[PDB]
Amino acid sequence: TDRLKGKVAIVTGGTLGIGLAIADKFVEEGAKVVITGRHADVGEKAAKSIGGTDVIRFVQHDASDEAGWTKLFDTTEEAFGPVTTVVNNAGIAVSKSVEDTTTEEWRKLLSVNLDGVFFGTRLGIQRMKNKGLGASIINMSSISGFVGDPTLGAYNASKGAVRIMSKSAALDCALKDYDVRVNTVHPGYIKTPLVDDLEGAEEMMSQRTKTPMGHIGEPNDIAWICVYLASDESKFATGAEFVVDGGYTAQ
Amino acid sequence: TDRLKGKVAIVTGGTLGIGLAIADKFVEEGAKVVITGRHADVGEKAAKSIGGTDVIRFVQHDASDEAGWTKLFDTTEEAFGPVTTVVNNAGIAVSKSVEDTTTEEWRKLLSVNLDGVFFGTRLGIQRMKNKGLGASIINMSSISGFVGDPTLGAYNASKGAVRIMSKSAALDCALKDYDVRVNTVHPGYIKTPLVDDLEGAEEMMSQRTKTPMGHIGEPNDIAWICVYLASDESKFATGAEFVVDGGYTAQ
Amino acid sequence: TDRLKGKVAIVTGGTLGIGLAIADKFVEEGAKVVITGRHADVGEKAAKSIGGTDVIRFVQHDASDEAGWTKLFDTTEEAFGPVTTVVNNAGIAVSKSVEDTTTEEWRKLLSVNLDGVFFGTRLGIQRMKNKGLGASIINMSSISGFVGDPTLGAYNASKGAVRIMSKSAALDCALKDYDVRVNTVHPGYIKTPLVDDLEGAEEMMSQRTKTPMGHIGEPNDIAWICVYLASDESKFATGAEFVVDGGYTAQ
Amino acid sequence: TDRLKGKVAIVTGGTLGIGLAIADKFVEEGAKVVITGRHADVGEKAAKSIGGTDVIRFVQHDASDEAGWTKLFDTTEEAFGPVTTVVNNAGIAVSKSVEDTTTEEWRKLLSVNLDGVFFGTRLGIQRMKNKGLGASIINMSSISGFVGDPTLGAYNASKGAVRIMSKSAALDCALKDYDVRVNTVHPGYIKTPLVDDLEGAEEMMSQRTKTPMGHIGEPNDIAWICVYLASDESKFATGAEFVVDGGYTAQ
Ligand SMILES: [Mg+2]
Ligand SMILES: [Mg+2]
Ligand SMILES: [Mg+2]
Ligand SMILES: [Mg+2]
Repeated sequence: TDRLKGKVAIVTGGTLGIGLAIADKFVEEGAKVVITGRHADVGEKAAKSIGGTDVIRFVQHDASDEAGWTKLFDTTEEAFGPVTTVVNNAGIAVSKSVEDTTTEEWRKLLSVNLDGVFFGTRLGIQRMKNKGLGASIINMSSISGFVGDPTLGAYNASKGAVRIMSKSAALDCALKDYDVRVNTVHPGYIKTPLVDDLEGAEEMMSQRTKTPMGHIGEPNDIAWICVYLASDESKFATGAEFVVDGGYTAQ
Repeated sequence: TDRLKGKVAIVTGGTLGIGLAIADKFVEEGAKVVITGRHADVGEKAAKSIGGTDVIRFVQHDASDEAGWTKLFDTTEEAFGPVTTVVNNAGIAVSKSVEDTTTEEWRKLLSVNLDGVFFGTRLGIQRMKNKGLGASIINMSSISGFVGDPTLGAYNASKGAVRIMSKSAALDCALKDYDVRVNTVHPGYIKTPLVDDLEGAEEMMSQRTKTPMGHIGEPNDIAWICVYLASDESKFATGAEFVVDGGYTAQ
Repeated sequence: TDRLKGKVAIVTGGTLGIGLAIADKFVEEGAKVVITGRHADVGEKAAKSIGGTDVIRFVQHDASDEAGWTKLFDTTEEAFGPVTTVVNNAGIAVSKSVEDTTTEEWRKLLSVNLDGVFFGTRLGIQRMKNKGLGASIINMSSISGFVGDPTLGAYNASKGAVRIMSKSAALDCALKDYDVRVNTVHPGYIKTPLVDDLEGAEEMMSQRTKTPMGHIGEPNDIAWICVYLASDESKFATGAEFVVDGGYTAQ
Repeated sequence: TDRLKGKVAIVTGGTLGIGLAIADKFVEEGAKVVITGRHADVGEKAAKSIGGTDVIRFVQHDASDEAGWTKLFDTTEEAFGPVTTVVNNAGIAVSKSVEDTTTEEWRKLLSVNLDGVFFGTRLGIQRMKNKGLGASIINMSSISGFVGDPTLGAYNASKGAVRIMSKSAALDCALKDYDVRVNTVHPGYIKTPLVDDLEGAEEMMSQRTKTPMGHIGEPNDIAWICVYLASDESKFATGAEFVVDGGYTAQ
C-alpha cells in the first residue's frame, strides 16, 4: 500500500477521532504526517499509537494561533521535507441557536473553525505552490456547510464559510498553475470520543429522519475520502465538495 | 401600492446602492424604514431623497458595532413601533486572493459582513419573535455565497457563512413558532456607485462568461425580491436562497 | 398598480390547486390568462370562477400532447394577443420507489412532467423570443428537484430534469438577447383539495421532520412567487431556483 | 492490497474512454467486470486489452434495451457470480439548444441517458439488495447535472434527472437496509479519442473560463473516484455527488 508515496501531511486536530483516523490511513498509505492538538500527553500517545517518529510526529498547536502556523510548517519541513498536504480538521462545536449564541462563543468557535482554516489554507498555498508536489489542501467543512441546524448557529456559519472560501482558493491555485488543489470534505454524523461522551448523542444522530442508514459513521469513513483527495488519483478534482454522511443531505 | 402595509424595517448600509433602492421600494410599498450608514450628511440626504421622517429616517451606525445594534432597534421602535423586518445589507468587499489576504483585511471584512449579519439576525429574532408581526429577516449573501472567486477570498468566506447561518436561524424560528422567517438574497453584479468608481469594473462584470445577459443589474433588481421577502406574500418561504444574477450561477 | 400589465399567460394544469391560484393572481395583477386541463366542465367553471372571458379562458389540453401545444399558443394569441408568459405547471405524481416503478408508470409520468415542460419551454422560446415582451417561462420543479424521496423515484427524475433543463434554456435565451427569462419554482407541501382527499397526508407533511414550520402551505404561496417571476420586477433573474417550502430543504 | 476484492461489476458503455478506464482500474483492484457496448469487434478487443476472460468480458448491449438488461445481469452472474456493482456510464450527447432540439433527438437521448440509467438502477437494486455484497450503484451524471449549457438542452435534462433520481434510490436502499448504495459521479471535460476527433474541442474546453485548471482531464481521473465509490471504503457514502471537473463548477 503506497497511494500517498512521498507525501508529507499536516493534520490539525489529528490526535482524536476523525483527525486521528486520517493520520492513521495517511501513514498506512506511505505519507509522513504531523498531527496537532492542544494536549501533549494525549498527542504524543496518539502519534506513537500509529507509528514511530520516522513516519509520524505530534506538535502542540492551537489552530487559531496564527504565529504557531509558521512554526508548525517549519517543524514539519525540518522533520520530513516540503509539506505536500494540509488537512484543516481542527474544530469545535457549540450547541446554541443563533438567538442564544453569546458573542464570546461566536468568536471562539470562529477563531478555530474559520480563522484556523484560513491560516492553514493561506500558508499552505504560500508554502506549497510551484513546487511540483501535487499539493492538496483538504478543508473539513461538514454537512453543516450544506444544511442548517437550529442548534448549531455559529457552527453552520463557520462551515458555510469554509465551504465557499475553499472554492476561492481552489480557483486561484488552478488559474495561476500553482499545482495546489483545494477541496472540502463534509462528514455527516461520525462516532468520535466527543460524541460518545454526550449521553443520547448517537441516538439522536441515528434517527432515520436524520441519517437514512440509521446509524452514524466511523472515523475511517472520513479517512478514506481524505486519502483519495491527498493522492494524485484526484489530480483533476479541485473546488469540489465530498459528502460522506449516510444519506443525511440527500433527503 | 401597499404590499408592506404596517411593516417597520431596518435596512443596514441603506444610504447607497442596493440598500438605498431596498429602502426606496419599501417606503413605496407602505413600510416605515430606518436606514443606516457611517456618514451623517450622506445618510440624512439619502433619507430625505426618499421621504419625510414620517416614513424614513437615518441612523449613523456601523454594523460591526454590537452595542449600537441595541440602540438602533430602540431608536427604530421609538420612531415607528415594533420592528418587523431586518435587512442585513451592510458589507464591504476586498479584492484579494486567500493567499494574499492580510489578517487585518480578513478580520475587518468579517467583522462587518459576518459579525454584523449575526448581530442583526440574533437581535432580530430576540426582538421580533412571538409578536404576530409576520417578521422577516433578509440577509444579503451574494453569488459569492454560491461560487468562488479567486480575487474574493474573505468575501467568499463571509457570504458562505451568511448563507448557511441564515438556514440555522430560519429552522430555529420555524420549529419554535416564532413567526419570524429568515432568507438570503444573492445578487450577482449590480451597478452601484462603488462599481462605477472602479475603472473597468462594469466591463469585467458584463462579459458573457461572467453574466450571460451581458450587462450588470440595477439596485431595483434586488429591491423587488426584498419586497417579496419582507411581505406576507412569502409567508411559507424560509431558509431559502433567492438569486438575482443575470444567469451568473446557472452556467 | 397592476404588476403584470400587458402580460398574456398560459398556465398548464391551471384548473386546480397551485395552477388555479397562479392563474387567479395573474389575472388580479392585470394579465390575460389561458388555463389548461383535461376536463372541460371543471375547466370552464374554473376560468369563470376567476374572471370574465376578457381576462381568462380555459383550453382543454394534455401537456404531453405535442401537436396540441401549437394549437394552444394559437388559440391564446387569437384571444389575447402574443403570449408573454408560460407557466409549465401540469404534472402528475406516482408513489413508487425506483425499485418498484413499472416502466409504464415511468413513461407516463415523464411524458407529462418532463416532455410536457420541454414542449412548453421549446415552443415558448420559439414563439416569444425577440419580441420585447419581457417574456418569462416559469417551470414548476418541486422540492423533489433538490432532494430525493424514497417513494417518488420517477417524480424525482422528472423534477431534476426540469431543474437543469431550465438552466440550459435560460442561458441560451440570455446569451442570445432573446428577451426571454427561464426560472424554476420549487414548492414544498401545499394544501390542495387533492391533498385533502388522501387521508393523513397533511398530517404526515406537517411533521417538523418534513416541514419545519409545522404546517403545509397554500396555493397562493406559489402564486405570489410566480407573479414576481412573470413581472418585469424580475428582469435580472434567470436560470435560478425559487424555493417556497416552509423550510423543508433547509434542514 | 486489492481495493475491490470480490466485487463483480457491470460497466455500461465500457469499451471506450471513461467507461474503459473505469473497467481497467476496477480489474486492477481485483473486481471481475463485464463491459457493454453496441459494437462487438471493438468491445471484444477492448475487454482483452484490459485482462483475461477470468476477470473481464464484453457483452453487446444497448442501455436503452430494457429486456437486454435482465439478460446482461444473468450473463454476468453466470460468468463471475452475483453482481455487486453497477456503473451506469452509457450515454450520448446532442449539441442542440432546447429551442433547436427535435423531438426525435430528445427522445433518443433520454432513452439512453435517462431510461438506461433507470433500467440499470432499478434492476441493480432488485438483484443486489439484501445479499450483503457491499453493493454500489454509480450513476454517471456530469457537470451538466449541476449547471446548464445553452448547447446541451436534452443532455442537461437527462443529467439533472439522473442526479436526483439517484438520491431517491439511495434513500430507499438506506432506509430499507438493503446493503446497496447509490451515488453520482460528475465528470467535467475529459480527453478521449472521441474528443480528439472534434477539431478544436479540447482547446475550447481548456479555456480558463470553462476549466480553471487550463486543461481537460483524463479517463483515469473518473476511474479512481469510481474505485472509491465501488469499494467498501465508501460504505457511509450514499445519495451524494462526486465532482471531478478541474474547477468547472466552482466558479
Ligand atoms: Mg381573483
Ligand atoms: Mg434535507
Ligand atoms: Mg490495467
Ligand atoms: Mg459557474
